[PDB]
Amino acid sequence: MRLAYVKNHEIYGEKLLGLTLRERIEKTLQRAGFDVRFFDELSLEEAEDYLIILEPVLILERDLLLEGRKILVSDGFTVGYFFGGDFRTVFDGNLQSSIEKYLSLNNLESYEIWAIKLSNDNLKTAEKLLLSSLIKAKRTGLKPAYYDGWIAREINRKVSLRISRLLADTSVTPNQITVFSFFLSLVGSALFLLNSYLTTLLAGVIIQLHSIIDGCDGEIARLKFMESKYGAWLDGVLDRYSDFIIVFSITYVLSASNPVYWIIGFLAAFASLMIAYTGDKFVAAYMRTYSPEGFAIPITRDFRLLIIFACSVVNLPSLALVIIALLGNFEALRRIVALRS
Amino acid sequence: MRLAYVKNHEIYGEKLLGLTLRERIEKTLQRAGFDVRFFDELSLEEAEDYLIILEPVLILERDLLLEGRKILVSDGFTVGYFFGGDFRTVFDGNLQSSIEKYLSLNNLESYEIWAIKLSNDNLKTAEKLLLSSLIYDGWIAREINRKVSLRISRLLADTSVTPNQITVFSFFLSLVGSALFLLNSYLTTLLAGVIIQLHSIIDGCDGEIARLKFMESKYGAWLDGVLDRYSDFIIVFSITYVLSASNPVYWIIGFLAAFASLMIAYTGDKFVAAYMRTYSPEGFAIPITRDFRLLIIFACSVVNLPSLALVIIALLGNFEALRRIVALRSYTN
Ligand SMILES: Nc1ccn([C@@H]2O[C@H](COP(=O)(O)OP(=O)(O)O)[C@@H](O)[C@H]2O)c(=O)n1
Ligand SMILES: Nc1ccn([C@@H]2O[C@H](COP(=O)(O)OP(=O)(O)O)[C@@H](O)[C@H]2O)c(=O)n1
Ligand SMILES: [Ca+2]
Ligand SMILES: [Ca+2]
Ligand SMILES: [Ca+2]
Ligand SMILES: [Ca+2]
Repeated sequence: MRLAYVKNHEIYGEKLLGLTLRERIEKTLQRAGFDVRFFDELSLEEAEDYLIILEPVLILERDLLLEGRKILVSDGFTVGYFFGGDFRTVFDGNLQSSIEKYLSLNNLESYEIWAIKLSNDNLKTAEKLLLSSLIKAKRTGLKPAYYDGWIAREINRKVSLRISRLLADTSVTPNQITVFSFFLSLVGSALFLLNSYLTTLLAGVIIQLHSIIDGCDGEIARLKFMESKYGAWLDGVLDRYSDFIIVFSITYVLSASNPVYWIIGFLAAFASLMIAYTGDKFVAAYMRTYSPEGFAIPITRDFRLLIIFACSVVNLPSLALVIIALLGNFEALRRIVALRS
Repeated sequence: MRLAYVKNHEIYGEKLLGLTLRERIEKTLQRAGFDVRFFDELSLEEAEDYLIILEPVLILERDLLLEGRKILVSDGFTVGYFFGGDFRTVFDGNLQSSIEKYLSLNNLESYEIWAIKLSNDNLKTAEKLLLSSLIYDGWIAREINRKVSLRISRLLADTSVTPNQITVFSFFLSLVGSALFLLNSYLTTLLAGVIIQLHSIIDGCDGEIARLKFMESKYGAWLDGVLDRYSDFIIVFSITYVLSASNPVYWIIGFLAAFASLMIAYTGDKFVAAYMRTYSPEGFAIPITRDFRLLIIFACSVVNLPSLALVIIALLGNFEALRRIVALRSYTN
């Protein structure tokens, strides 16, 4: 057992995006493999190692790892103390005194973690920072199946986080958002079938809306510690259905004009699925996140749906199929070659 | 460090399916996290734990785990001894005496492992058992296809052929089958179906040879799956393209059949990605895994109805995908 001692503060009682700051630090530390102990005066229990947090803080880091005794720091400011089990041999019943003693007996290195020390004034700042930590990127500490693409990170996340902020105060669950996001893709697909510029235009808009909202399910999940294995599975599986159904609807309509589009449609659908499959198969076989180091063709899902959007507003959904089919299939082949090395 | 002491025997020099029995026991124990030491007379080195194998044996178990002192047994027969580090406090330079001493000081529980004690006559028996140990397979794969592939892998074992080469070669066969479909004649459709089934069988050999010769790799596992997605797509696309000339409606059935094939694979691999365990339904599941899909294509092709295969794959495949979505709601998260 590992113990995390967190000094009580009146500000921990304030709610930030659905959860009190008290449960947030509690769950983050629990995730990190610590049994949590809130205290006013500290009585020491036996454990392998000790984490001590004296000042009120919001931890933003997601995959916190503490190996070896060190001082945890946020931008030069001490966030907490991580001592070894031998701290028991120094503790004298006074926390202030004991920390001074233990620190003098050692030379602890500083260790940077993403966190914000909390004040009565900077809670608006903490909200924005907490939201920004919800994105699938390396800076946050998350270890997903894949990281957000450029379109996702700089465009879609900007909108979805604003939506998730409003959803945080509700009882809406990630799975519900996932299903709703999937349903939106069907609305977009149905609009394509009506075969008119207006409905084609509306479809593209809704497909992009779907692309954005499909980020909210993951955001709320990470934001409220409601992540789940099934949720992760469902989120992905339905995205394959969406990609397939969207391309089918566009292909079916275009086939009325020229049957050749069946082939381009077939190739576009396959590409979309294989970009997903190559990445998820990598995770399955390597048991680590898929992430290209250098050159990669920007044809990840965030790009594919933006392309469908952009092409749809100019009434050329066929061009999106061509682009996805070409860029997508070459990217799939590229991954095969790149992984050989 | 954990040390595995294996007493030398003349039989370890014999070759079984491409590798000497000496190399096989060495590699198997290394996989299990042991440093191996072959010996005539035993001199003891310091280590966390000790594994002692006195009689010549071929280990068939794949995921051997040794936690806590035990005697390793195969059908009542002692295969080896697994002693704690405290064996150092008893060893007196004589192996027989030291083992006798340590065994009398303890009360070792027995622990069953899959293995066969080796002799000069039962090597044919060891070959069959080793081959059988190479095979989440569907019923068709396990009871039909494996029967043929193991016989092929047996011949491949004596060669320098790698798993990746078999995977790519298998992928090539699927293209030949697809090309034959495009020629639009019963004969070529019949030949196509046969090659698709041959492809299905040989697609088991890459995994067999990999496990048989300890040549498993992450990229190999990745490639094995990815190219099978390519094969499934190209086969269905090829059948659909020809059939579309008669009735364009088959484009829709083809799209649904291709999608189904890909999603049966994706749902399974995505499960592994999210749950980090093998996908395996406890009870009922619609038999439309790859071994079934390709047999259906084969069976329908010999009677010149490849269109029926698309319908069947499209129907059973999509319902199975949907079934998995609903079934997984149960015990997960
Ligand atoms: N219903 C859901 C949806 C996502 N998640 C989690 O969030 C991750 C996906 O985040 P995301 O939705 O922002 O990713 P994208 O689909 O936008 O690319 C999944 O892998 C899950 O870990 C969940 O737990 N339950
Ligand atoms: N070129 C290859 C092919 C398979 N393998 C391994 O063998 C497994 C596949 O076994 P298999 O080919 O007998 O059965 P299938 O999964 O292909 O139906 C892969 O998951 C790999 O662990 C490999 O390492 N390299
Ligand atoms: Ca999502
Ligand atoms: Ca989704
Ligand atoms: Ca294979
Ligand atoms: Ca394969």
